[PDB]
Amino acid sequence: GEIAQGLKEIAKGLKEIAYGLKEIAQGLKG
Amino acid sequence: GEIAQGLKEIAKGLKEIAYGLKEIAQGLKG
Amino acid sequence: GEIAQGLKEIAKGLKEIAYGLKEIAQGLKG
Amino acid sequence: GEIAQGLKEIAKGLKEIAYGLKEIAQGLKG
Amino acid sequence: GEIAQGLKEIAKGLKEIAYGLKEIAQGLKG
Amino acid sequence: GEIAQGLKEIAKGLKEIAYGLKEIAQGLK
Repeated sequence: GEIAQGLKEIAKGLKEIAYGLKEIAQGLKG
Repeated sequence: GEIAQGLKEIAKGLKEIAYGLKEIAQGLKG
Repeated sequence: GEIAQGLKEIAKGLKEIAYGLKEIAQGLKG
Repeated sequence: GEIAQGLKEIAKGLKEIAYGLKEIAQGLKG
Repeated sequence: GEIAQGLKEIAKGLKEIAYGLKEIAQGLKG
Repeated sequence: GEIAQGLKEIAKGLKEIAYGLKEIAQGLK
């Protein structure tokens, strides 16, 4: 139920964090 | 329920973090 | 519940991290 | 309990990331 | 549980990222 | 389950990022 939904939203947030960190690493290369 | 609510609040915090990381990447590229 | 309270405390800390990341982004833009 | 512990460790990692980004931004302005 | 294990693996990865960012900061300052 | 699998895949991606950041750091120093 909403526990599984809460964990799926956490996973989505972590995926978006990962993608921001990728963008940061790209920016630091040039 | 309050476990689900706490998990969704964490997810909200993670998504806010992802927004800040993306903005940092934007700032590195510009 | 103590677990729900702990999860809300985590969420509070994450939101504080988010604000600091937005500060870093603002400083990179000027 | 184990899920909350994982989330607290994630929050610690994100706090460390934010510190490293602030130090990077200072170094890029220097 | 495997969800807690995945969250702890993400925390380890985030801490590794934090160390690389700090090394980048140190390299810009030195 | 699918949540655990997705989290493990995120963790794999974070290791890739860490190793890009290592390359950057060593290129400065």
